Amino acid sequence: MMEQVCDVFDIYAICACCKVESKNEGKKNEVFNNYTFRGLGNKGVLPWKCISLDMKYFRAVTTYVNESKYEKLKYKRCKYLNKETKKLQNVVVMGRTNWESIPKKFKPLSNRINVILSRTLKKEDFDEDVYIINKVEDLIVLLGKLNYYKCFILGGSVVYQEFLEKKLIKKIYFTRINSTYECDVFFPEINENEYQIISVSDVYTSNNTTLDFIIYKKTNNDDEEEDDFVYFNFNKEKEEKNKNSIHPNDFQIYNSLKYKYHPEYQYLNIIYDIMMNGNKQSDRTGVGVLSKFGYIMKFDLSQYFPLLTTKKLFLRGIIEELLWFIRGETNGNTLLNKNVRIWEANGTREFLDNRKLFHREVNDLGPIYGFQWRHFGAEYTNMYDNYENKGVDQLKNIINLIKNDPTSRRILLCAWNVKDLDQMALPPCHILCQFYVFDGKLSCIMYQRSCDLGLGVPFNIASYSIFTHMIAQVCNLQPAQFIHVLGNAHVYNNHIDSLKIQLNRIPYPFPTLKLNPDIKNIEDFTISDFTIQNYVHHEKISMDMAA
Amino acid sequence: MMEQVCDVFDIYAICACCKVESKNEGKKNEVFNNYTFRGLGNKGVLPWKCISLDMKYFRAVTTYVNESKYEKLKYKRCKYLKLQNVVVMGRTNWESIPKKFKPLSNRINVILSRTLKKEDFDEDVYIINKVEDLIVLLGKLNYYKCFILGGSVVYQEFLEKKLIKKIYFTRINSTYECDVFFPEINENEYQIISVSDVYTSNNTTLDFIIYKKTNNDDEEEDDFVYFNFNKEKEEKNKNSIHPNDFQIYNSLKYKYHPEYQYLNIIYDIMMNGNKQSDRTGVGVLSKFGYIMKFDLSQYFPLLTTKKLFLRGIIEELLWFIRGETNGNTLLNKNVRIWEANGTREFLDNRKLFHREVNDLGPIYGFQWRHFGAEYTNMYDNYENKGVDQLKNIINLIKNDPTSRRILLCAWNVKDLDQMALPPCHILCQFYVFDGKLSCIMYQRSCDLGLGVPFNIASYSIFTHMIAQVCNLQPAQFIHVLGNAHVYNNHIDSLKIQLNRIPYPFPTLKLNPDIKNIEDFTISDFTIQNYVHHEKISMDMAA
Ligand SMILES: NC(=O)C1=CN([C@@H]2O[C@H](COP(=O)(O)OP(=O)(O)OC[C@H]3O[C@@H](n4cnc5c(N)ncnc54)[C@H](OP(=O)(O)O)[C@@H]3O)[C@@H](O)[C@H]2O)C=CC1
Ligand SMILES: NC(=O)C1=CN([C@@H]2O[C@H](COP(=O)(O)OP(=O)(O)OC[C@H]3O[C@@H](n4cnc5c(N)ncnc54)[C@H](OP(=O)(O)O)[C@@H]3O)[C@@H](O)[C@H]2O)C=CC1
Ligand SMILES: O=c1ccn([C@H]2C[C@H](O)[C@@H](COP(=O)(O)O)O2)c(=O)[nH]1
Ligand SMILES: O=c1ccn([C@H]2C[C@H](O)[C@@H](COP(=O)(O)O)O2)c(=O)[nH]1
Ligand SMILES: CCc1nc(N)nc(N)c1-c1ccc(Cl)cc1
Ligand SMILES: CCc1nc(N)nc(N)c1-c1ccc(Cl)cc1
Repeated sequence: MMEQVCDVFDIYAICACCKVESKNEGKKNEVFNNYTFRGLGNKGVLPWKCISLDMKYFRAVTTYVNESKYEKLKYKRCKYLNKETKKLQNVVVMGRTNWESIPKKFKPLSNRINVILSRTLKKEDFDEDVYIINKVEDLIVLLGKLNYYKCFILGGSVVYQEFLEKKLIKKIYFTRINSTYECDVFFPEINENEYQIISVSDVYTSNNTTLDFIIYKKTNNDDEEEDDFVYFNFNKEKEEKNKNSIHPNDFQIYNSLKYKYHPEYQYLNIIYDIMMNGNKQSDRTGVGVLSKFGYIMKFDLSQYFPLLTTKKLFLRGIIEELLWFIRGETNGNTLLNKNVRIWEANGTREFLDNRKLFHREVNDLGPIYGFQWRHFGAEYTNMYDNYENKGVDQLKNIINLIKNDPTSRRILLCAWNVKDLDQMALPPCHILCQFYVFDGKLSCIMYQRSCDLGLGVPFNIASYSIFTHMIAQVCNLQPAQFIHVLGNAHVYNNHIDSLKIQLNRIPYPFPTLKLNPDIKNIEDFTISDFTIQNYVHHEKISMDMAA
Repeated sequence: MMEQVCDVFDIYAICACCKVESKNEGKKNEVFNNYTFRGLGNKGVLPWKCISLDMKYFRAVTTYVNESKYEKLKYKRCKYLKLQNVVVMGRTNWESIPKKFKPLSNRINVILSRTLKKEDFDEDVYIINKVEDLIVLLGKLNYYKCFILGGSVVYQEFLEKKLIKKIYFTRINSTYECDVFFPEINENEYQIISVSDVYTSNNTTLDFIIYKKTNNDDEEEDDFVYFNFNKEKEEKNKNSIHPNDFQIYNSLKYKYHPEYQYLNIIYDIMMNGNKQSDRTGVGVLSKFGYIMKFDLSQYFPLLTTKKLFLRGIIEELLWFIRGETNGNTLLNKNVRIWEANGTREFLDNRKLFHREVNDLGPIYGFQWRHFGAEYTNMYDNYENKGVDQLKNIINLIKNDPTSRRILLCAWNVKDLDQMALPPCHILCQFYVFDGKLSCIMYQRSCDLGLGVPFNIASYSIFTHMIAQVCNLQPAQFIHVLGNAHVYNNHIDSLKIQLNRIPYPFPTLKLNPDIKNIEDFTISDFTIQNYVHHEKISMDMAA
């Protein structure tokens, strides 16, 4: 073989990039890609004030060392140099401009061997314990003479540019700051053919912005308790049911990722599990699906708003549906007048007649969600009736229980009214919501009996995450977790090709949801009280590509 | 000497033991322990006809080899004195193996004996005269691992001479006639390191456990550490629960036994649960949202780390099916599950001043058979009133098996205040695929210590019942927990329970003649081969 310099001396690059203030030349239908995150700095300093989580991450990565692994690292390097043979520390290299941006109390960077690249400055110009080098090659010379774990290139742009340039980077620890700031310096555009993403972290919120961490890798080129594992799997199937009908070769990017910790993967992995292990069934006359039974997803609303990023989604419609529910409405015309067609097909003359609702007016969806939420138990008449003080106002009741009896285990909202089922345009999919309160934080579990993974679920996750935010707010609580329990989870065969494409896309840090803070009652929300900020997503996809 | 013979030459023991019958009692024991499983053979052959899974397991283990790991041992071995494994058995044992299957293929067969014509068999079939002579035969061969296949006499000698590093023990959870037994294993000398998943093979459940002698690439490895840079150092309640008390639990490497889905939740709630003085002043540790799945086709999930009785919960189930709400019916059968919820004082505090004692209101049974009807009293005739959900789900399962609307719901929002108390088991949803029925039950409130164990058994039984009257085979029972909690008063008992190793699960047998959900009677249910640890009082309050 022919050892590569970056491999022998373990040279890595670590950075943090925000989005750049681009000029809206006429289309807000912005096209997003990895290059969306490229802002490095502005006016000699970072573009942002303080994002402490990234600092913590930066410090942890650049200071972490594994002494037990060094003995191996040393041998490799000496062998490479043909020179067969104080806590261990990592080396950090940075441009002069980067060095000058660091506050005096933080330089030199603690527990790290600091190296600075410069031409205009010499060792005499520095009081600190640091190594000065005037050219990339000197670093390689220095590294061959030092005892260190790993080497991290900290920037700036010029420094990144030349290192990536000479392919002296083994991996790029890239922090994606999902917010926009003014920038004058940028990270070099990464050659998609020279570097591939191999891992994505969980998403977090720090100093009013979400962010995640991804890793780019450079293109290709007791043991007795380990056998017990092999024995215990003596009775496993070599393959997966639909493997031959799906072909893993199609999920190259998806399978090539080592660490998939981004929350969106809970959704993506379920899609994958169903495609590979789902049972073939025939739900509605003709149409076919792949199905599984029993899944659970958890989204941390305090850290992000889980709006899928591997495809484009709009929320105006589902928000109006939600306000429609809250108003206790069952009149489909209200949504149609706002150009929301979610329920249009379930309210036609033909659809109603086939549900045996011959005496139901067009678009009168019957005692569905809204009616059940505000009047469960009342006798449904028509969509124009005034059901004031009729039935059980569940909504009002759960809000009251959350405010005065937070530890109660009976805080549930249920739409599955067994008596009214046949009067509904169709039985509800979202059976119930149960709330949980701890230390001023509100969590919600929603049980879905039937789940269309390809089309519905994406919207369903958003609907209830927003609802949890709304309920938390009017009860003076902070949103915590939104827990989605899936009963019959299916993938329509018509969606397969589209989901294959989606599964090979890498998620972007999630966006955030902002609610007008003045709203103190669940019934006072209007469409303009909701704001989805920093939504970065891939190209929209039609689940079924029929034409 | 830091390590001895067994560790040096890697000598393992592999066996399969069934339970033994006694001319004293039938199939019901009083006390159970690891020695419960000790049946090795009967009249020169195995106690049982055929258990193909154990045969498959035995074969897979005795033949498996990892050549890229050999020299690691070879080095250590010599530094003391197609790669295959070595198998040692007694003559009597060798005599039982059939001709066509003898000698054991792909393995180095050795026969410990005293009177064997070493010239009557090929040289590929080694023979030793004494236990301590095997160490000599190993120092000359190229083998990966050495497996002692018995028999009883052989095991005994090897165990006494402490030449056993590990014991791959198959627990056959059924009884047979035996005349030979496995030597009682000294717990002080050996400890269970791993327990597999539970299986059913040839009409018996069994699992595999591993005994261990008490000794008393990197690229993405660092990346793993970086992604955990924000993870909490210690566990929320470490100090209060003290993980050191769970030595056995923590000492187990592989915990694949289904009972661990339950046990792990207990552990997770203890270690990470949120302290909440929820109700009555009584404290609890709570978490939100868990899911357990049990394979009813392979076993009945009746907890074995403690003793559980089922007559009570079966009668409750039949009571639900009859659509009853009369607490007295149960009390007169000494089923007191609902007694506290039906007293004058409890009803009055529920504001049910006009409700008769033990008249629980429109609860489970009423909703199951009459959802929507107007509840009057527990004695009224409700025939043809309200929606009969039970009848409907059964018809849906039979006539429209792929329906995604097969739900049985007890949470009738309109009747909640009229019930002695709102249902904990909100609903059941069914799934039918390839002649198999699965069930999901969503529980809003879960008392991990007392309730959940019974809840699991209760709905597993119900799944079997529905499946049978629909001519389907039961598949999975899926348990979804909402507010999952451990009462503080149960903590010490659960600590004890968490350190007990599960036994292979029992099986449930229903009278096969019952084909209508309403025709079941208490005598139609039987639990078989229930092996369990001694009962535990969750509330140790004397
Ligand atoms: N968010 C993030 O992850 C990062 C943000 N930044 C930001 O970007 C800005 C700095 O980036 P940038 O302007 O490109 O400056 P750099 O930090 O990259 O420094 C460039 C300078 O360093 C020296 N240098 C670089 N290469 C060599 C070489 N081969 N030989 C000798 N000397 C060399 C020279 O200094 P000299 O003049 O002495 O000759 C040169 O002018 C700051 O605003 C900073 O806050 C930077 C890195 C990461
Ligand atoms: N379920 C399971 O996992 C197992 C079941 N079994 C069952 O148990 C029965 C066999 O056990 P068992 O009756 O004890 O007979 P064994 O298989 O243990 O063989 C005993 C005989 O082997 C030779 N032998 C054993 N130890 C020594 C020694 N130290 N030195 C010299 N020779 C030795 C002697 O034969 P010789 O007469 O030539 O002197 C001795 O009489 C069978 O019915 C079999 O099916 C056995 C093992 C495992
Ligand atoms: O909010 C919703 C509403 C519907 N569906 C899907 C699930 C099923 O694919 C179909 C409804 O069919 P039934 O389960 O009612 O048969 O719509 C969702 O995923 N989310
Ligand atoms: O079948 C049952 C019935 C009750 N409980 C428990 C859960 C709660 O600890 C208590 C009911 O109290 P509330 O959740 O209603 O407050 O009983 C179970 O675990 N299983
Ligand atoms: C804490 C910011 C930060 N986060 C990440 N992920 N990478 C980096 N390279 C830096 C960084 C930028 C400039 C200097 Cl001068 C030092 C470090
Ligand atoms: C397949 C039975 C089996 N299963 C297990 N788990 N262990 C064993 N030691 C044997 C066994 C019994 C008698 C002979 Cl002669 C050979 C092997």
